[PDB]
Amino acid sequence: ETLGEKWKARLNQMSALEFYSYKKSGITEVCREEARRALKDGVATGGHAVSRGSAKIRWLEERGYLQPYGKVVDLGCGRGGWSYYAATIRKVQEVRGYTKGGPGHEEPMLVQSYGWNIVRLKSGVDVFHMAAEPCDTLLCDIGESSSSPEVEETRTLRVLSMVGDWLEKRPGAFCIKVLCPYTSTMMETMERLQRRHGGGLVRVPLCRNSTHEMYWVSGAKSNIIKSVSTTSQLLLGRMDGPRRPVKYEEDVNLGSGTR
Ligand SMILES: Nc1ncnc2c1ncn2[C@@H]1O[C@H](CSCC[C@H](N)C(=O)O)[C@@H](O)[C@H]1O
Ligand SMILES: [Mg+2]
Repeated sequence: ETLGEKWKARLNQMSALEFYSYKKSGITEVCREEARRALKDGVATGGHAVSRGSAKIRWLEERGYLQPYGKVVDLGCGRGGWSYYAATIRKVQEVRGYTKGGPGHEEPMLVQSYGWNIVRLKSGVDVFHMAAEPCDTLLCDIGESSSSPEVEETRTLRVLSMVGDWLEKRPGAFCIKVLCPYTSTMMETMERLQRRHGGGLVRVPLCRNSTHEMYWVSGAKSNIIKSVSTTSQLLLGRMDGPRRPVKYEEDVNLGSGTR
């Protein structure tokens, strides 16, 4: 039994009050109250991010874990937070977004932050059925939390199998969400993937404590077992400590205008 699997077992045993207290304890979060009201009014020129994903992907890029450029493919774009942030980067030529958009899923949102005119967001697209294309930056944020590790592991592996066909085209940069990296099989799978495509797993502090999600980014180089184990220790430690306040930060503002 791994530490992450122990974390998942402990998480499922929490009561509602225990879980919600632990979910945001000590995590970093961007303030989106201003963004929510502006978006609901239909404001598209205020620079607001359509979701908290823009801050997530910026945290990785600002620290040099990937440098988006060329043609960017955003698989599972949802509202489009990754695509809108990717559209503001120097060497990005265009951003192609795809998302399933089902009953519980998200539909693309149309805003006019900087570089909006080089973005195409398409809804109703299941990426498991579309053919892999060559690209320069491969983005994927797919994987849905579940109570059982078996479902999370299965969902993660299906994503990685689909992503492997895109990575065979060898994009220069990638950022792939790994919902469940904490099983021995998943650690083994990532090791083979890292040997073949490089990169490494990174834990973003904006992530909630209720998910073990890590991001496979081309710029990272750390060991996979150490990366997952260190993250599992952090999540386990926050369980047995008193509730720590949320570290709030200003949300990302992406400006306005065409490129
Ligand atoms: N098979 C699939 N094909 C395409 N999109 C999928 C998918 N399974 C899940 N998704 C979508 O992937 C999205 C992951 S949420 C990520 C949102 C985005 N990173 C942002 O910054 O806003 C969800 O909205 C979900 O609808
Ligand atoms: Mg979750």
